[PDB]
Amino acid sequence: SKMRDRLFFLLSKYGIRPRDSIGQHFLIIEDVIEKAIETANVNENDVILEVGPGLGFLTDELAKRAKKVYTIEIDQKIIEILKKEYSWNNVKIIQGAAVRVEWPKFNKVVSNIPYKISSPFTFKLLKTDFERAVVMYQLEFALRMVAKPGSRNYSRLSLMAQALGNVEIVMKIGKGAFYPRPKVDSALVLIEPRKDKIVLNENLVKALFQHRRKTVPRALKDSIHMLGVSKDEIRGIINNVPHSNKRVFQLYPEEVKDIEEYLKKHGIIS
Repeated sequence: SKMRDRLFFLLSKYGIRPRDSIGQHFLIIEDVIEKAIETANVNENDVILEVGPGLGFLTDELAKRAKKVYTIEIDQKIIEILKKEYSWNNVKIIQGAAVRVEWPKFNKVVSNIPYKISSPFTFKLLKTDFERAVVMYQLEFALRMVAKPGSRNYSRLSLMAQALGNVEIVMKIGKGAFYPRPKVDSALVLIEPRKDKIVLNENLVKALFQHRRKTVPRALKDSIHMLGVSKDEIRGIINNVPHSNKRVFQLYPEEVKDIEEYLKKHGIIS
């Protein structure tokens, strides 16, 4: 309520509307912010990466707890409002689409991931030096991140989220803690990066996961006529591929790597 007239006061003070994009809903509750920070263990030493600061509500609490905070927004007026309404020594505003701009060093992330970029973002993040990330996706996206191989909703994301990270869903987050109210719930996600990251070939993984319901022969066979490669040059080679029996939505990162070393050896990916 206090943080919510405090949302409206800025919206009216600056003449901006509920939603610029239909993929943006500000977090507007303090102990979700506090619990996001407490989950991250932000200390005086840390260097933070928020995405989409909105009206500075979560940036405030990060800024008063850490050494340094980098924070990205793409709307030039939002920046103007984070600069006028706040008096930070340590916060560093960056203008851009956070998927395209080059990121700083940071040991941690504490963010509310706008949904329009939940998947580009997460991919970039999982391939970075960070000891901890505490991100707020939607409940569906968060569940896709933690889906188990074989299970219906296993995707390119769930694989690389398993290959390269550990993923608590810390708690569900009521649609009530945002404005405008979202149609659906959100979730809080912890991401420590994996000790033994299983490093995979990207072009392979997309190819396999372009049609993830296909068996890995069919998935490999259909992809490479597309590349420009003759099917005749490749009939024999693929047909001794490991786990040719699996469909792609049933693959462990351990099993994609086996396919990697095989195609590379037998001379396809390289």
